[PDB]
Amino acid sequence: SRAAQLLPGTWQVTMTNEDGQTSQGQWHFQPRSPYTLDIVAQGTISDGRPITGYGKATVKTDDTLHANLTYPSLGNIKAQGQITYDSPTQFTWNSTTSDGKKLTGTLQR
Ligand SMILES: CC1=N/C(=C\c2cc(F)c(O)c(F)c2)C(=O)N1C
Repeated sequence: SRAAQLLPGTWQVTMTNEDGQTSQGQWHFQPRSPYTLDIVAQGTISDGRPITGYGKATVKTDDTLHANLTYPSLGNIKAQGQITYDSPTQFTWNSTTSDGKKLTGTLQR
């Protein structure tokens, strides 16, 4: 998977959520196997809430992975979504939180 092959390391993450907030931060990827990478998440939401999270991305196809994250700094809510390749330096994030809220964003280098 080319997508999985590009992901190792640090990406700048920006998101918007359903409540009209934005977040800025990073996702750090660590490959674990040919199909899997671990994630650690750090950032801030526009209302001041700090983001501390972690999770795992699993290869689905050449350009798509499914990722589950959990966020101890956000009352342990979770997020499940797809990481899709856009370019060697950009991925897109489309997910739903465990509160049923839509949460999308981008990964950039
Ligand atoms: C920037 C950023 N926002 C993240 C998560 C996140 C952002 C939000 F705005 C949420 O409402 C929420 F539930 C999770 C994340 O992991 N990073 C790195």
